Amino acid sequence: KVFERCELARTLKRLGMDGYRGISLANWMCLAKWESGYNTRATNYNAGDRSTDYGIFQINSRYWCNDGKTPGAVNACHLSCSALLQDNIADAVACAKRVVRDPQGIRAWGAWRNRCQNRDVRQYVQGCGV
Repeated sequence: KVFERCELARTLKRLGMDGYRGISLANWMCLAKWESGYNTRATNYNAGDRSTDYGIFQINSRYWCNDGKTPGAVNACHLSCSALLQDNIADAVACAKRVVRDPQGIRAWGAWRNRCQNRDVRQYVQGCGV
C-alpha cells in the first residue's frame, strides 16, 4: 500500500503515534516519507551486512524482525518481517514503538537524523486534521 499523506497521518494518530515517547506525528510522517515514500511494501537489502529493511518505516532484520535469512539477527519486535509488509500498519507501528523505547529514540533511523532532525516538519501534517 502506498499511503497518501493525510490518510497516513490519521492512521498513525489513530494508532497512538502522536507524542509516543515524546515523538510528534510530524516526525513519524517525515520518517515514513524519507524511508519509503509511505510504501508498506518497500524493501531494501543491505549487501554490506546481509540484513534487509522492511515496510513503511524500513525496519531492519538484524535487530527488530525475523526473516530467517539474516546472520546472527535477533527479533526485538517479536514479529515476522512479513508482518511489516502488510497494508495494515498496526504491526509496523507496534514495532516502530518498540524501536523508540530504546535509548536513541527516533534517532535509531539514520534517515530521520539526516532529513527530519532540527528541521521544520510541520508541512507533513498540515491540513490533515491531526
